[PDB]
Amino acid sequence: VFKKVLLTGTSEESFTAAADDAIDRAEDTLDNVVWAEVVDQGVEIGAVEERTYQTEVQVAFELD
Amino acid sequence: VFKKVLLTGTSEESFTAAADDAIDRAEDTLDNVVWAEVVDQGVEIGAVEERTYQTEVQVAFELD
Amino acid sequence: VFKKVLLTGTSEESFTAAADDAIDRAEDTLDNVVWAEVVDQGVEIGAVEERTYQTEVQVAFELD
Amino acid sequence: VFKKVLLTGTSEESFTAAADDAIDRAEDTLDNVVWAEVVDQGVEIGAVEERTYQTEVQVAFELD
Amino acid sequence: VFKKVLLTGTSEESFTAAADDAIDRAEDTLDNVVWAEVVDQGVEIGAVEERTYQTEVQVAFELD
Amino acid sequence: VFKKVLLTGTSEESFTAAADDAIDRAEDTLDNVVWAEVVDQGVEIGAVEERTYQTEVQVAFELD
Amino acid sequence: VFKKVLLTGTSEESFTAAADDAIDRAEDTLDNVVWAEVVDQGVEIGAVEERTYQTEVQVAFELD
Amino acid sequence: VFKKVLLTGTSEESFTAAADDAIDRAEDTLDNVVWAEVVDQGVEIGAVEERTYQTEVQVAFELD
Amino acid sequence: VFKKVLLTGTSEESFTAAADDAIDRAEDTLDNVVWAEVVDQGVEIGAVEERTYQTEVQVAFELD
Amino acid sequence: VFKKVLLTGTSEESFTAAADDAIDRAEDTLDNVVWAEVVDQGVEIGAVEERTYQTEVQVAFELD
Amino acid sequence: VFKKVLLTGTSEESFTAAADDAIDRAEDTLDNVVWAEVVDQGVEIGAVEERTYQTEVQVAFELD
Amino acid sequence: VFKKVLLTGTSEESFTAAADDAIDRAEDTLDNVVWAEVVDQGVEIGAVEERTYQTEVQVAFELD
Ligand SMILES: [Cl-]
Ligand SMILES: [Cl-]
Ligand SMILES: [Cl-]
Ligand SMILES: [Cl-]
Ligand SMILES: [Mg+2]
Ligand SMILES: [Mg+2]
Ligand SMILES: [Mg+2]
Ligand SMILES: [Mg+2]
Ligand SMILES: [Mg+2]
Ligand SMILES: [Mg+2]
Ligand SMILES: [Mg+2]
Ligand SMILES: [Mg+2]
Ligand SMILES: [Mg+2]
Ligand SMILES: [Mg+2]
Ligand SMILES: [Mg+2]
Ligand SMILES: [Mg+2]
Ligand SMILES: [Mg+2]
Ligand SMILES: [Mg+2]
Ligand SMILES: [Mg+2]
Ligand SMILES: [Mg+2]
Ligand SMILES: [Mg+2]
Ligand SMILES: [Mg+2]
Ligand SMILES: [Mg+2]
Ligand SMILES: [Mg+2]
Ligand SMILES: [Mg+2]
Ligand SMILES: [Mg+2]
Ligand SMILES: [Mg+2]
Ligand SMILES: [Mg+2]
Ligand code: NA
Ligand code: NA
Ligand code: NA
Ligand code: NA
Repeated sequence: VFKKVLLTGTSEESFTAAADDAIDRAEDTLDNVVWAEVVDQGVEIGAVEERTYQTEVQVAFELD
Repeated sequence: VFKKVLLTGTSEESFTAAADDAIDRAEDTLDNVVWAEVVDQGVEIGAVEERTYQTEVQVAFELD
Repeated sequence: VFKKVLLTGTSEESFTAAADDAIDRAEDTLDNVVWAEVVDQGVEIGAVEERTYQTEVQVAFELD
Repeated sequence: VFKKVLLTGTSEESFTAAADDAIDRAEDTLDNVVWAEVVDQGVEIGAVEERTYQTEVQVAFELD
Repeated sequence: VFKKVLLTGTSEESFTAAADDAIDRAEDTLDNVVWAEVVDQGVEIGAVEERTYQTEVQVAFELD
Repeated sequence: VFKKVLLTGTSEESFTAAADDAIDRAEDTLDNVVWAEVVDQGVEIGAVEERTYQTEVQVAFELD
Repeated sequence: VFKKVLLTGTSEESFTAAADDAIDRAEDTLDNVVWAEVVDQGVEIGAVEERTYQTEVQVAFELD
Repeated sequence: VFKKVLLTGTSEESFTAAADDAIDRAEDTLDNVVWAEVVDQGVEIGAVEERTYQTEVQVAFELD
Repeated sequence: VFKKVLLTGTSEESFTAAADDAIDRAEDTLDNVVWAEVVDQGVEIGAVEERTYQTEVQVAFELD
Repeated sequence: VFKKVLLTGTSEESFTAAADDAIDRAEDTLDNVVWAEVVDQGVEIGAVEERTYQTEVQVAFELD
Repeated sequence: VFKKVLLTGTSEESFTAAADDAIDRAEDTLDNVVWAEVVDQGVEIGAVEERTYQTEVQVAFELD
Repeated sequence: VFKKVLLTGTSEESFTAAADDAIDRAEDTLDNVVWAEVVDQGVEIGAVEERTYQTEVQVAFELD
């Protein structure tokens, strides 16, 4: 059985690095993370100083 | 990193109050709840006595 | 077996009351209405005097 | 010909009143606003003091 | 309030049995599981020996 | 001209048999049923004793 | 209250004329047909002699 | 950079001519219109005398 | 078994004729073409002299 | 690099067996088929004698 | 009230830089740009010399 | 007439480079490749040693 958690990673560099930010968080706290699917991307502009790229991913991990 | 939980709030009054019901539950159990996105709305009719409005929301909270 | 009818309710007060308007019509004419799913919401402005909220719902009823 | 503008209204009371907030802005600045379609709804929580309901609408107005 | 978890069940027999695999896992670890919605179906071919049917479901459970 | 009715069939055995349940109902009451399209699948768990698979189909029938 | 029926019109000439075919059928049998929304278009090729354009529309009519 | 405006053209003849109606309006008022994408089609019936086909397009134009 | 190829037909006359343009190409090169589904429509404006209507279709053909 | 082909398998038994029918065809003619994603399911009724379940899948295969 | 404009940025380097290209244009001409949502990404190949990445974003700005 | 092939490119560096990987493969084997549309992005984690970014694109090429 896989389960997925819906995480939004952030980066001031790129949408790929914001996806990695989410995946890195998942691998800090979960075992057997196996793949991630991008579900949305956006950029925070007027709530930060430097633009911050955001990549939301469903990160799947195998249960047991 | 944000994470989102998918909750369905209920109310016998309105779709706004059913969204609040979900958000109130999230804020009971999670820190740093930051925003919620409505993903579906419906009304339970023939499983309750009074119609019950249901609002399903992805509720985002900031991790740490 | 459930069947669904696609109805748009209207209200000059709110999207919840426009959903009820549809559901009330379904319960006038159908037996065993069991739940309704909101599929679209909108507001008529320049075809009415007062804005009229519209909530389109699939209303499900159990057959027999 | 109709044209549509994509506006997000806000309210601390309800999703209907946040839709009205957008429509009121459109009618302040545009002639012949004729209808609005809800395209998304959400609630700002951790960027405000009181929750703020947001309703994004495409507001259509007739050209000429 | 309901909450949903996004699980992918697997089976070497059928998409129905892969949905049951997910639901069985949810009922092992959660109380008051109430319904599941299929969100995607697929078949793993070249990472297994026998084809493995996969059914991804949002499984809803009532909170408290 | 074809018309479609939106029916949810149920089965305690499989999603295929729940699709047949809907189609069988349509053919009980309609002439010239010609095809059905699956639009959603789900499983009722905590409102029944045995899990009940549900397959919602648009069932098309030719008019005249 | 509006209700919508999901009809597929056909024409050997064009997608507009197939939409009219559906609408004409609705106006034969329903009062107060008010608008139709195109939901899908396709062409039957290998089940007919001449290609037949098909336009599926939700046709809305006002109830009473 | 391209920008798009969301326009609904109308015609009493066809969905192609309603798309042209929108595009003609855009080219009256904008420079460097480069392409248009159809996003919805419908027919107004009970608000006009003759049916009026409507084609909504995102019309893209190159900025500068 | 059916297989589908994703083709965009073009016409300077209409979206129906652009769908035919794709289908004609498929029937030039494939046997047993059986139906086509429209998946997108658009108009090329600023890359041509006369507007060119484009209709993208999945064209299905029966294998063997 | 993976490439996907869009195939509709058929079966008179079940949607799982119709998915296998497509996959079996792909593995007859392609090397390194690695997974398949279900994209639509339906049932042919009034063009056959016995109902025929149809499962459309994107079947992915690794190139080289 | 927020309003959004639908812009396609371009870059010969990356999809992140094409999103920035759009956002930079919006900030040249609009005050209080607050966030951008990616809605589509693509690559122009046979209309340019070097591939050009394109990122279409809805860019939101706060009105007043 | 354009035709599109559905390819998933991979890269251990970025989603832009995974889109290029697909496009490079298409240009190895097809003439007149004209543009590509991103349809999905994901990251393989637990089937590789280093994360591998995947970008699925419909790559369009002009026929003749
Ligand atoms: Cl989710
Ligand atoms: Cl429907
Ligand atoms: Cl495809
Ligand atoms: Cl828009
Ligand atoms: Mg930096
Ligand atoms: Mg988002
Ligand atoms: Mg009360
Ligand atoms: Mg729901
Ligand atoms: Mg009043
Ligand atoms: Mg509507
Ligand atoms: Mg107050
Ligand atoms: Mg939003
Ligand atoms: Mg076995
Ligand atoms: Mg999947
Ligand atoms: Mg049994
Ligand atoms: Mg459902
Ligand atoms: Mg003729
Ligand atoms: Mg169809
Ligand atoms: Mg005329
Ligand atoms: Mg519309
Ligand atoms: Mg001509
Ligand atoms: Mg297109
Ligand atoms: Mg048999
Ligand atoms: Mg289909
Ligand atoms: Mg360079
Ligand atoms: Mg695009
Ligand atoms: Mg490296
Ligand atoms: Mg994918
Ligand atoms: Na989730
Ligand atoms: Na219907
Ligand atoms: Na394809
Ligand atoms: Na817009």
